Amino acid sequence: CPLMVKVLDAVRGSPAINVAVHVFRKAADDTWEPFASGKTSESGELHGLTTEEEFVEGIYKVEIDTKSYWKALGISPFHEHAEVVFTANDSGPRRYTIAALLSPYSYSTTAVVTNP
Amino acid sequence: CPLMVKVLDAVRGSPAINVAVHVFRKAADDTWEPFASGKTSESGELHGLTTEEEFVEGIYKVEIDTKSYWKALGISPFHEHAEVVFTANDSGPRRYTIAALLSPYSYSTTAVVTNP
Amino acid sequence: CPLMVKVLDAVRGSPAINVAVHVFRKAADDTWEPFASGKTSESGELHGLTTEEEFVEGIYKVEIDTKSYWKALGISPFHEHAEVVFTANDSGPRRYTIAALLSPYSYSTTAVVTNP
Amino acid sequence: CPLMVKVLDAVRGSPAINVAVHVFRKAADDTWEPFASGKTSESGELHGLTTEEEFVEGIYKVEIDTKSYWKALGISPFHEHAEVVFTANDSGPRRYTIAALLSPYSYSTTAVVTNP
Ligand SMILES: Cc1ccc(C)c(OCCCC(C)(C)C(=O)O)c1
Ligand SMILES: Cc1ccc(C)c(OCCCC(C)(C)C(=O)O)c1
Ligand code: NA
Ligand code: NA
Repeated sequence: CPLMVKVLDAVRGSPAINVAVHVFRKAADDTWEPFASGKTSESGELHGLTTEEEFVEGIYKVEIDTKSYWKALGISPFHEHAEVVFTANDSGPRRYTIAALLSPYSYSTTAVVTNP
Repeated sequence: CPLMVKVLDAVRGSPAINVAVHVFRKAADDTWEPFASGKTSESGELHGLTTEEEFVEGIYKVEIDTKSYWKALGISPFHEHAEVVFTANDSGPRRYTIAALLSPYSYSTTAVVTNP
Repeated sequence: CPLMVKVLDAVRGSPAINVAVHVFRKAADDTWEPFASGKTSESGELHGLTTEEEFVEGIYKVEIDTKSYWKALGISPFHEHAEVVFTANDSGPRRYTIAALLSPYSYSTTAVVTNP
Repeated sequence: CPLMVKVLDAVRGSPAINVAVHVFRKAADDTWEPFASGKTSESGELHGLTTEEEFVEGIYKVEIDTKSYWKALGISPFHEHAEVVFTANDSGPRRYTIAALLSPYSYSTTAVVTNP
């Protein structure tokens, strides 16, 4: 699994379950092309977005749909979503974990990048 | 001031100085139109972005050019830039402070929304 | 002002108002001795804690009574309190800002250390 | 595993490896008694601190030795350590994950609490 996303909830002290995630890759014409999407499991984790073959060099945007997550829980949050934009695989294939920690008026993100 | 941006550096323990910040407003056709921009001051702050009359309800995106910031300090960064995407809502308090805390592989953002 | 504390609320998107803050200095016998304390203002800030003459090099601990803060808002919190433990060093810049961002199961803190 | 600790590094985009962790439990006399300690693995994780039997009701302090971690990498950090202080197992046994994200002048912590 070359790209994985994990999301925690800072209000409940739990995984953030059923969070929609959309990944885009910047195209030659500088627009964002849809690349992969899915939703986090009971453990807050989203596996299986892509494959080593398809996950080529590029600029990627991981959009985490925080608003829909909070509204589904009955909360009115500040942000529309949380974005993480980065160049990937520029020095050969790596494995990326994108982690986010959510609050209604705040979020944090970090990346773990490892070499297989 | 209806909209203020403040950026801090978690590696140096300082304001993030001379960081470029672009604000966009979402247009009816869902494209992002330029709205305001500037560079953070010696205190990491960017004031004067807009006025009450110009800052109407809507979806806004604040793009912080973190990559240039780190490169100017000789640090290899992960992100292309940081985004903060939010709805401005007249019901709520009048003044928005968007704060961001920068690290090379991570970032945190929060909103401080208050009445004078 | 050589030492300032600022506290924000990630659930409400506001300053954290009326939060008790205790500062301790580490004594030669490794116990923590009271040094200064106060309550955050309506802007989430606590000024006037100490003076240049009193704030000598050493190890300090800033305790923020997060549990009382959340309970006063009717929110069930995880932590007993938040701590920030650091060395004051005269080599470095003169002014220390300790900032904390509070959620019920999480918190973030950073230091902004600058010269006037 | 009723108590686990995970630590990431925001500068390197990696697990924080070989981080010393000390856990204390508040005693009847209000002093902090040593409870368990260990260090994070190659994956940034610390398992095996305690057992369901020994991990009784109490106020616990998880001290993460961030200074020793950064100094071992040649960096002079701001904080002495990162503390997480909380009441545990007050409503029966739970499983706690304590996560931290480290930068030289900043850290973040969150907790995941689950019911077995
Ligand atoms: C303290 C903090 C700040 C910011 C973020 C994004 C955090 O993310 C959760 C990391 C979870 C992890 C370690 C990847 C895991 O579950 O194995 C944590
Ligand atoms: C601990 C932490 C984590 C993440 C962020 C974004 C933080 O914001 C900095 C707040 C600075 C403030 C209060 C807006 C000011 O200087 O006026 C703080
Ligand atoms: Na290349
Ligand atoms: Na009980």
